[PDB]
Amino acid sequence: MIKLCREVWIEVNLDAVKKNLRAIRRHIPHKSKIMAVVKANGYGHGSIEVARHALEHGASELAVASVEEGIVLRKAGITAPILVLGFTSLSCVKKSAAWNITLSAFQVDWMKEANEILEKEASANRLAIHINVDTGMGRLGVRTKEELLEVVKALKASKFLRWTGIFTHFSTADEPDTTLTKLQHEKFISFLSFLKKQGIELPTVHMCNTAAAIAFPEFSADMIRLGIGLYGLYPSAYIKQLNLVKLEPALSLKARIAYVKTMRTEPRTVSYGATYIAEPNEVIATLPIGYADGYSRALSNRGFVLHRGKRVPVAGRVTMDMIMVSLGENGEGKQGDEVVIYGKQKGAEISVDEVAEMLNTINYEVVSTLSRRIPRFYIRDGEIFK
Amino acid sequence: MIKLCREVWIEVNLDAVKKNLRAIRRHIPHKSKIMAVVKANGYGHGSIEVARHALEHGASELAVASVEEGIVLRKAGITAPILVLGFTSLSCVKKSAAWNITLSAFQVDWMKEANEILEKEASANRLAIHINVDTGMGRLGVRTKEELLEVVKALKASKFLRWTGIFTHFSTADEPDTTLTKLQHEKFISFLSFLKKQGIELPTVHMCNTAAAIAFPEFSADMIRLGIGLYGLYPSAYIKQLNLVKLEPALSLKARIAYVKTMRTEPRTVSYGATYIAEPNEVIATLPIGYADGYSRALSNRGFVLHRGKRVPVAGRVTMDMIMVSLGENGEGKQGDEVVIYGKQKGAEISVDEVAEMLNTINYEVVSTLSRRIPRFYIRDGEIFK
Ligand SMILES: *Cc1c(COP(=O)(O)O)cnc(C)c1O
Ligand SMILES: *Cc1c(COP(=O)(O)O)cnc(C)c1O
Ligand SMILES: [Cl-]
Ligand SMILES: [Cl-]
Ligand SMILES: [Mg+2]
Ligand SMILES: [Mg+2]
Ligand SMILES: [Mg+2]
Repeated sequence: MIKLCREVWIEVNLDAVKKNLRAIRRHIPHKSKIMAVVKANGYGHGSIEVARHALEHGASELAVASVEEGIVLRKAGITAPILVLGFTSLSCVKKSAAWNITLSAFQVDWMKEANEILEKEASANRLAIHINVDTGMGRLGVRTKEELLEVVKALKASKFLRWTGIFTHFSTADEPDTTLTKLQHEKFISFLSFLKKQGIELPTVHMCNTAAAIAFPEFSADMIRLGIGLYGLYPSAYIKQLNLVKLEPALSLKARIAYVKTMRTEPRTVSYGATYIAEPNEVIATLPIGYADGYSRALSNRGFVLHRGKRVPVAGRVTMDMIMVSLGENGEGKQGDEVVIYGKQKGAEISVDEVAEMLNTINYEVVSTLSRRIPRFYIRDGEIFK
Repeated sequence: MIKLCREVWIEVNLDAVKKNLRAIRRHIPHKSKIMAVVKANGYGHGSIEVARHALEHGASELAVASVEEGIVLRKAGITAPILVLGFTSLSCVKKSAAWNITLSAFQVDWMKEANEILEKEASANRLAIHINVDTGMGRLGVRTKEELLEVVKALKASKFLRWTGIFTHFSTADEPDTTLTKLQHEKFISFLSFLKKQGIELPTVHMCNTAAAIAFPEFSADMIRLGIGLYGLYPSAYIKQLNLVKLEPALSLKARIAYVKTMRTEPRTVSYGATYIAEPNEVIATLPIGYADGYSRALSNRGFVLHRGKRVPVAGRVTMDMIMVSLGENGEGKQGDEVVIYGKQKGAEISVDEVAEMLNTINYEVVSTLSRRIPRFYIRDGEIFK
């Protein structure tokens, strides 16, 4: 059984991750590759072990937010292609080439200056580059056909750079009204056919996120980018309710009860602000998780955890490192009992989606804000490690 | 200047931290020591460098959330007392004793069992213990004077344990109604008096947090626990309004613009959900911070950042790693320009307190949820380092 000083931990089930990959693989066209998106520390699941498992069970490339995230994976021994999705400063062009990291760019000047850096160097390898086409997300990427062609010509003329992909991003593919998504797809195809008409051969084309891979598998082209779905979470209720792919949540968040007491004596005030007053016979359990772990303070007097298969409420405010929950007047319970904060216990469940609804946010945020001070354990073939 | 691949960072001004410690030292009784509270990675500031600086400029001891947090500080070469404020499992008693980490406890059985473990392992070090008295926070601690007396006796009969402190925590010391705080104080003093009448000599007594230290310096006893104030942030508007001590905020959060564009062509939708539509001559700047950094998704179409001394609004939804802001029609801004996300720029300021207000939370949560993937730089004697 796990031995911790501070008894709060994450369990990431890699069997579930395998099934999720397999479910998406079985759904999109046979020829289409999967790029596993493991940015923000694997959406809080741990980038390294999730990347490793994915590359073994259906994924061939990885995506991250930064060169630094890519370097973490390289240091763990991962050799698969790694794409940086955001902007990389020219000060890191040399480093990205040394570490065989693929960068996103979309500007003539960036291609030319990056090529110039490498030229000046004893550079025995070309830096791989994907071009980002902005078809409506309005975040990064080139937005016109004429500028796309100039960027492609600059990249091709840059002998120390190598074009290995071209992509766009869907901003509303998880929504019931598909009008903007169809316009984005049409625009992306039109830019690509424009390049082909110039005599240009296209590298790897990718455009789908989890939502579009599920709702528009016909858009999978050479490769999709599997994010939220890898972790067994749906990009929106609408996509989940389409019932096209069965995903299993990989993450659970657990703790052990640190102390249990009956509130016999006065004051029966609980936690900061004394916003909660216990009954004389009420049992309060203290748990070693708080808002610095990523357990939102807005769950003060609102959240629930699972203990012995039942939902028990957060009592009073969430503090930085601890919460208190009521086991009721008696609330049978002992120091050391296991509680589930996110996940399943007996027949009961508090899903990350339910937590996100309560907080008016999305499951993406709930998992990707889990602090690195919570240790992560991994389940593979029904056994636990790491 | 700073060179990053992903151009987002934190600056922690240790000159301000020094000035904050000095203002509390000058306010509380000369004889009272200061325990600097550096759990949760130094309230997201970085525990090591804040602890080192505090100990050079007035603090005598440190507090953390867990043994693991205390061990990080020992490994940094720190020799000062380190108290674990929360519950430590008996599985870590051996380890805590070896690293000279002080644990809080408050139950007879825990004391007796911890002593037995250390006996059985022929521990070359005694374990330092503080006793937590729960006088109304309802989180951890012993709640009756009779119970307290049995805990003390058990600790004292435990030759492998060493009593070095006794404390309580105020749940409402930062509020205008002082009734609860005065009742806690009175109860604490009554419990301590009970022990003395038994002839017990008291170790180091501490009860004040930042709030009580400012509003009730006469309760400073042998030592206070300086947390939020160390970082130049007040525990509540009310305490700040008392105007008794001058604190300077130590943390700022900055980025450089990753890309700038005029939204000449359609569609002019920005970010997920297409919740924002730009004008044809409107300038949109993209920044490498997002909600997995701890920049709340609830700032979507609401937050502000500083660019060239002026507030510019978040446009559309916050994404996992990036945000977009509007520089307005024909607005001036270039890739590489520095933006301040939390802090000051030219005449302007977006304080952590103002962000916390926007989000209906408190400054403690805003700073302590800043992801460790943001690098921290430190300013000391006016110059940067890491
Ligand atoms: C984060 C991200 C993804 C993965 O998206 P999911 O919605 O999680 O599947 C794909 N593409 C881009 C450009 C991203 O930023
Ligand atoms: C975190 C903490 C402190 C520091 O409190 P501030 O409000 O930040 O000054 C003091 N005491 C205890 C018991 C704590 O957990
Ligand atoms: Cl993008
Ligand atoms: Cl407490
Ligand atoms: Mg973190
Ligand atoms: Mg004075
Ligand atoms: Mg948060």
